[PDB]
Amino acid sequence: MELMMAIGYLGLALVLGSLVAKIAEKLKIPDIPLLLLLGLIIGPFLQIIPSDSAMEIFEYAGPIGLIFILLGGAFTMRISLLKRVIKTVVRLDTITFLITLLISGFIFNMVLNLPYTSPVGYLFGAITAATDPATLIPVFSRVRTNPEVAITLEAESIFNDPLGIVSTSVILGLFGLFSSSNPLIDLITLAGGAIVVGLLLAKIYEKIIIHCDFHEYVAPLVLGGAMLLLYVGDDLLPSICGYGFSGYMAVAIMGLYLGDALFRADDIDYKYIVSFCDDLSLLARVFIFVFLGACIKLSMLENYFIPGLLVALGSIFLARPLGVFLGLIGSKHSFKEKLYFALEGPRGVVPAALAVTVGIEILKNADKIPASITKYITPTDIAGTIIIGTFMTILLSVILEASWAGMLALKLLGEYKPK
Amino acid sequence: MELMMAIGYLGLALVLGSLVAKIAEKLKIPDIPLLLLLGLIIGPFLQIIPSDSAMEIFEYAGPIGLIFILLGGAFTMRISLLKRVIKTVVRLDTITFLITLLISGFIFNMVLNLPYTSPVGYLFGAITAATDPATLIPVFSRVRTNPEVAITLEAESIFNDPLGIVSTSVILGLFGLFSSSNPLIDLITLAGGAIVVGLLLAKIYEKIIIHCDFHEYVAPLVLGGAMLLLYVGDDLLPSICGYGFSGYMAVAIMGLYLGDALFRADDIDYKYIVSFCDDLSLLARVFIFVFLGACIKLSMLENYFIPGLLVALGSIFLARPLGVFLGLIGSKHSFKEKLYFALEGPRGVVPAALAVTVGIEILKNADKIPASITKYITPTDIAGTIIIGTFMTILLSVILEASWAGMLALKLLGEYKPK
Repeated sequence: MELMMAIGYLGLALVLGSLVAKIAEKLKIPDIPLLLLLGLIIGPFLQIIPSDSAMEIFEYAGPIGLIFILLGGAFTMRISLLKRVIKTVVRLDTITFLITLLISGFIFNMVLNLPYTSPVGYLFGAITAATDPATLIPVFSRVRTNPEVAITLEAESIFNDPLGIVSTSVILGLFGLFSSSNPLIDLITLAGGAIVVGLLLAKIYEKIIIHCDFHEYVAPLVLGGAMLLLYVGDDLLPSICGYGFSGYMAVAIMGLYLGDALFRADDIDYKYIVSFCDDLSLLARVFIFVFLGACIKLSMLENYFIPGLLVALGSIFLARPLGVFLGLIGSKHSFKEKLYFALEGPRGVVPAALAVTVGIEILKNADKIPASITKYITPTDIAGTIIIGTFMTILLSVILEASWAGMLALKLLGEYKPK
Repeated sequence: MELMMAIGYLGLALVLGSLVAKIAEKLKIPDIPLLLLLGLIIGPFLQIIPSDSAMEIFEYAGPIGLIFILLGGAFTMRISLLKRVIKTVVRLDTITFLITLLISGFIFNMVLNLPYTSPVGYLFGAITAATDPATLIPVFSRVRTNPEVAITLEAESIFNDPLGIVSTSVILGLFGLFSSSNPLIDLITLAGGAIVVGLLLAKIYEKIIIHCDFHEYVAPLVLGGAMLLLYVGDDLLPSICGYGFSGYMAVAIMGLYLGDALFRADDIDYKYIVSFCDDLSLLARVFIFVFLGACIKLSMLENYFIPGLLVALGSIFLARPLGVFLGLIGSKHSFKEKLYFALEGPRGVVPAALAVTVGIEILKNADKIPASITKYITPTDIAGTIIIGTFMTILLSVILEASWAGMLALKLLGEYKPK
């Protein structure tokens, strides 16, 4: 665990990563594939980090990294704003999200030939359903859409954030359950709890900021404040109850409300935040993608390469696209938004940790207690697949979206000519 | 080691600390005493953290924290610039520094009544001699001196940085030695090595930055690059040789050269760096002072309260002031610079870690192997004292300097009337 090694490797990551990111900025190309390639080079190719070690580092670093990008993603944008294309945004985001997860459960189960009740398939499907913004919707969205869509993508992103947790709970229930007591209270408690206290601080922050003085001192407040939300949510309240409120959704809600409350007010106290959050959110994303890669255990992969690839294509081309086409149908229009609903595959911040976290949770405790469910299916490959599918999942979703985003941003000027 | 607790406590530190720092900015008062008071409140008073735990966290966090403030301190200023009052600055900084350490060795030994050859006293004296800038010379120096003195204070700060390490080596030699092989190569190897590679990157950085493109991407480069310097210096090269170059002096030299090389060139690529480094350097200093406090083991303190207090007064009033008065004597002038040489007691970033690091190193390995030197003196109190003396040391040096800095900045306009 030698510290000097940790700061050394972290140093190499910052030095090489900053340079590569800058080259990308002067190259137009989007970060993510370059981040993954770097992850391979310092990963399998040069053998600079193994699986066990990568996962061990990630157990500590990941929550810190995740708090960074969630905070960075929130501040790089706003709210109020969101309420005009919003009917489509909420119906499509919520209803199409649940349907996509359902689609994910079924194909993943069938391709393996494993039983439908079996939970591994439904987990894989659950991972596909989750979106993640923060790595790519905010990074391309620095520059305009300018219509509806940027706000929605943010909303979709965050909207899931209340969804990804719900999906994780569902996956926990059916793949066997550590606790069978609630299939419903946990949904309430996490979302509702995160909403209440998040609004509590956003309101508190709203008043305290407007009355005075920090300005500048507002940054430690949320960064420590967000930190407390995790401690209260996933450690303190489960300890004192088994009753927790999560934390992640709670900080998401706080950022969502607070950004709007700040922006809504106007005045001198807004410029600076966009640049600061963009710079901050960059280091974490570079580090997270590579560290997300290194967290996975070393040797994944040979057996489940083909299925995960096949599962991925179903999510990108069938589940995603059917979702948008069957979730927007009442639109105008068109041929620009419904297609956007399709192609999904942006999330990768949530499900990633959850994929790996579930992987260690079931695989390690397997010998000690694997709820005796889906053992002979056999899971060994469930844990293995999820990670590649998400990898593959990021790469192809990220690569394709990055390649056609400009074409789908301007090329689709809606051809609306009113005179 | 539960992560959620770590990010939770860290979160509380950021939230409360940012607010307190902002209040201070709107209050004029200087951070440091407030940081120490907070450290007490979450320390002994409320029992939020113990010694063992605080030191355990500090072993990991401290090198990360130390890299932050060293980098922040460098960028908040420049170089080239330093070369006009510089004769006084180098003679006073170097020659008065060694003399101060010598003074520290003697009084500390005598007050205990322990033997002069005995190394514990010379360690205590060594700790007094070390200065540390970064926490208070840069923080007050955001606003002008405007003469000579700000540049010197920076130089004194950094100049020691090559000195604090030398002092630590000297302390290691005489308080018993793990290795008796070199009392001279280590001085060369650390300083010389840090100089060479530091200049290597500063030159490399100088060319690569001027030719292109990062701008913004220069921040990861040094932050990872600085990280590698620690790994190469205090882990890799000692492992592959027993031959190390430190790292800290090396990153200090790199920052010193690079800041000047960047500033010397001029052009659009300088604004932004001052604000960025100031903001970055703040979080670390708040966290470092409180975390420096929490690193020390719980129960220090009752036996050696009085001596450390007495040792402190000798350093502040006798060793410091004799040093400046006997180190400047050839000045003009006057009654404004010689007095500044006196009052010392600003350092607290280096000796702190070194104080605690030596404390664990000798106290823990004592039963296993305490080089059998100064055991019956007895050390138990050496380790205990150093920490309080440095605490006391920061508080009184920081409090007094902060109180009279304005008076000594303008009140001493040199009364120079040339016509």
